[PDB]
Amino acid sequence: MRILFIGDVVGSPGRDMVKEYVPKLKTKYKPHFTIINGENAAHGKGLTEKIYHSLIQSGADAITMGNHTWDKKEIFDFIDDVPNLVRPANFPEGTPGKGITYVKANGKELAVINLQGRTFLPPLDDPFLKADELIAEAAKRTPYIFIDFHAEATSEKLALGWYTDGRASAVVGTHTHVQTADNRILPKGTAYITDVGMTGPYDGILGMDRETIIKRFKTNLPVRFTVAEGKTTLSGVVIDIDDQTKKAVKIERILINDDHMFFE
Amino acid sequence: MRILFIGDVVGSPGRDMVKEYVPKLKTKYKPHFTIINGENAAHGKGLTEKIYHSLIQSGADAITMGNHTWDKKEIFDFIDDVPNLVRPANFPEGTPGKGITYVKANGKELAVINLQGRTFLPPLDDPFLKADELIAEAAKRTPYIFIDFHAEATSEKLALGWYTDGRASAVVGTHTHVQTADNRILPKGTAYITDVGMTGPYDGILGMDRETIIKRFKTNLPVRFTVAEGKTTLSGVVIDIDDQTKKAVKIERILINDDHMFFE
Amino acid sequence: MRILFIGDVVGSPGRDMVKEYVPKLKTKYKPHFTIINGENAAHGKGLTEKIYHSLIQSGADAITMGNHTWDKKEIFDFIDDVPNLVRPANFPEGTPGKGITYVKANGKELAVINLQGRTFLPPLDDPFLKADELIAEAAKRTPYIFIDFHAEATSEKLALGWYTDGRASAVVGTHTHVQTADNRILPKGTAYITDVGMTGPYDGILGMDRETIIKRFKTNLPVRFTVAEGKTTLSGVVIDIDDQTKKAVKIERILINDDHMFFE
Amino acid sequence: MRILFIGDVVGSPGRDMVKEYVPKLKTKYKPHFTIINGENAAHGKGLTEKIYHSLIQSGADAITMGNHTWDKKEIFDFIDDVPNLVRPANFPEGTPGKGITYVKANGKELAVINLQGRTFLPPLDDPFLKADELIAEAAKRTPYIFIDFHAEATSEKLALGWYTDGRASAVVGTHTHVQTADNRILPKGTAYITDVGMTGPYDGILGMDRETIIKRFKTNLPVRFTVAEGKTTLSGVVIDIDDQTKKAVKIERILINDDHMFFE
Ligand SMILES: [Fe+2]
Ligand SMILES: [Fe+2]
Ligand SMILES: [Fe+2]
Ligand SMILES: [Fe+2]
Ligand SMILES: [Fe+2]
Ligand SMILES: [Fe+2]
Ligand SMILES: [Fe+2]
Ligand SMILES: [Fe+2]
Repeated sequence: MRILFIGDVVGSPGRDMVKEYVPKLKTKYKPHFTIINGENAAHGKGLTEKIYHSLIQSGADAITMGNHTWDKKEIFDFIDDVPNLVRPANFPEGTPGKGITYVKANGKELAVINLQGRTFLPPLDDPFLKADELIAEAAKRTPYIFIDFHAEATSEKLALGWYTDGRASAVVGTHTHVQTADNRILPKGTAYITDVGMTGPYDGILGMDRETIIKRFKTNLPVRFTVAEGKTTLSGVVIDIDDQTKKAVKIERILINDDHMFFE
Repeated sequence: MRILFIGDVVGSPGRDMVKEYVPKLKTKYKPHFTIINGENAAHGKGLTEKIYHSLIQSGADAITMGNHTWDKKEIFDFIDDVPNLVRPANFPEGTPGKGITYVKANGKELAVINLQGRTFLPPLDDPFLKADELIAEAAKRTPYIFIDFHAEATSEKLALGWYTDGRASAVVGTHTHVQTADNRILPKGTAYITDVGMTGPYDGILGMDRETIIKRFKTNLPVRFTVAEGKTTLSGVVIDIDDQTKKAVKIERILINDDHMFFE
Repeated sequence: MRILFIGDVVGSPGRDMVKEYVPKLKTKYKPHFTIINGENAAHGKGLTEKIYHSLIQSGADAITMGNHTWDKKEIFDFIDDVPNLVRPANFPEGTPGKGITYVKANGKELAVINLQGRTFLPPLDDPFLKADELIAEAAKRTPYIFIDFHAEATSEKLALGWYTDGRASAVVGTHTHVQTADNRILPKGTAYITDVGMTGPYDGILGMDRETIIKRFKTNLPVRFTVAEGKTTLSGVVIDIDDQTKKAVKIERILINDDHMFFE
Repeated sequence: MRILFIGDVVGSPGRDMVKEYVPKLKTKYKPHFTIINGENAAHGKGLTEKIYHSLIQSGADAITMGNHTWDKKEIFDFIDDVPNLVRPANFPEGTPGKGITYVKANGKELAVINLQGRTFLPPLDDPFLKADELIAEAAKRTPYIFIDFHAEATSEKLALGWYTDGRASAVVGTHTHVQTADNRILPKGTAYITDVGMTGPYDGILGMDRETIIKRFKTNLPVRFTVAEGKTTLSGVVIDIDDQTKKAVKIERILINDDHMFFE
């Protein structure tokens, strides 16, 4: 089973990048499952109904989210009405939407779990205990189990990866908008990467207009929230899971930008 | 000129990794300057006099530091006796030691500057204005200017890189202990990477014993400070600067571990 | 019934203050229950078995704790074996000790609950849901329910007080080591104060040596952990609950120091 | 010399309390100087020109601010144009407005300084060194020196009070919206209180609608920014400085609400 995962989509530039390159990536890699983190898709934060459908149309089988899930209130109008949208599972009981979805595509089934870290972030429920709960639930239905862990601290991300080794098929990090080079398969067969990175402006600061972000750092004064425009980048991973052993056997990084040309 | 930079050395396993591989890297790449971040070298945090000299002996020309600079109070006894130890320049005026040093090779001086980020970290002086001050001062003396920015937030690291583009020759990030894949040359010629990564245990959590760190996440109870033992890793970069144009022309990542074997 | 509560006891000076004044307060006010927060009692952090017994001897019927509960490791060997010691209830399931205790004394019964806030503190379990859970447990047995909420943020403390109004008999804040002047009875009858304050050195910074604390603020460098010498202070509240209506009818602040002499 | 200081004015209910009670307070105490913190005055955050004038109209001689100074953008067009308005002095050089002002009354001049803490807040310039700089400036012009320190952490507030003892005439804290009971004259003659409290709704959470704040704590979801309806409160202090010794000799707390009726 092959999974293609695309990191945090940031605003229209990210959406444009998805529209162009996900179909090409799908042609190139022929993944059984395609997952996209859309937490910044609506002008940099949150999601609209139109955007959810356009991301699906671009080739996503499921969409994962993060700390900005709720930033556009319109999400409350459609979240329980669409089939393949996941938000962090460790938001308190009673939160709208779901933290796990079972993606049925190309004759297979992948459990897709979204979790959010707590270091440097709001005090949600414990994602470690939540991971245990959802992994055991998922395992009753499918041995293919994928986690998008949206977190800030490298320590917390690596801890979750090691903690779930051999129990989740793959654990990929998102949130920091910078792809890491530590993609590897852990000793018990779980594919792991600390952060997949972002899809959106390449020459902003994490997708945001450079001048505003630098001004905030230098002045401590508030600035307008402004998404960058210009060159674009896409960040993703392709993960292969052995259908017999259920272990991950490969995790390859994808980067497409002026410094990493796309081939084929 | 060519610069070899080695990421956060963690404890004795990190020191062992440096002792073996830094000489081999110098043979392979023949850098004019070698810089090592030693902030975790003394059993996970801080530095001793013997360890400083041992790192120099392994091939370092200068040692940069970070938030753990002062964790072993012995440092106050030797900081005035060692010649090329740099700590974050933005600690308050009156802090022992220095934030910039100059090393010379093949007729050219390299200014080596250490700065520390403030997001998710203590409120030091502003590293942006400090960078301006030190860049201006160094530029009176040499156009070759290297910054090791020890910081947590990707936003802050990228902001500094872009902010100093064309003024610093290279800006590399440290602190998170995970190497990033975003090594690039910015438009005005500054080499940049968000985090070089760490040198030390490969199968801990950021160098720390896995069990202890996972227990702390799950229990919220204190745990003993325990550096991991086992497989090791080294993370670094090799940066080339064109000495005619003063622009960086290449930044290559170095990873040495069981997933990235070293070849002479 | 009447409750006497004494705020965070800090080190030996705090213990000395308790030894001298708690017996005098008990004579003056004749409380049915006396509760003391002991979280800093052992040289500024944690609790030893010897000090637990000493606080009981001085007149405490129950001892509540806080973020420093685990700092003196001997607590792991007595916390499960002594009566009426509680730690914050919202540490994860499996944590040693109890977060609720039932005190029978001077003829009546009181449920004493300890909780810890999460703003500016570690990500424990949600204290709001935990408060619901423990109030419902206590309300199977007794209508008299007291909460010591150990928290940093005024917003979080007030929120819990208002949230539990009419359900808890009294909710008092601890942790910031400064008594607040906002003692009041909330509309549904719950006695409330944002912070009771501390018991210990009066001329330190929250109990700590002034020069060490000031140095840390000015230099960002490490300093010795040192409990302050000199004048001492005690902070507390006395709360009256109507035995028929269950409403609190008075909450009076106690301050004993050079600026607030004690009158027998 | 007598100073009347009014704590954070929150929204229209805060403005209503000021309009009614500041004149009554000025009649009762006959202060030479009246200072109001207006940082939340414009619908809960920031300050408009109209409100600036209305606070002066109500009896203020000088207005101090805090972390919300910049929230109503019109402030950028009047801050440099009106008298006796100050913002935290430790915003970086080049920030609009000023951090110190001199108010004249009778034959006396009062230096009014505003500073902002950094613990749990943005990384501004160090307020300790900034205090040193401004006190030294002020002392050449007048021995009457007042500091409004807008900060979250009790340790930081107390540290500044003690640090400046005998150099500032008075140091009062703001920002946490809860009045503290620790008003005192420090050993070298500086009047001190950790937090003066707020002026605005009494039955909100720090002035905000209770149900919205409780919801945010329980759900971790966004809530609308809503100033609370209902009964109101005013918080202040009255400080006396001996005109011969220049020591503070008294600091009295003011509370006006249903639990503290106003006389005269
Ligand atoms: Fe994102
Ligand atoms: Fe995010
Ligand atoms: Fe490090
Ligand atoms: Fe570090
Ligand atoms: Fe305490
Ligand atoms: Fe505490
Ligand atoms: Fe305020
Ligand atoms: Fe404030």
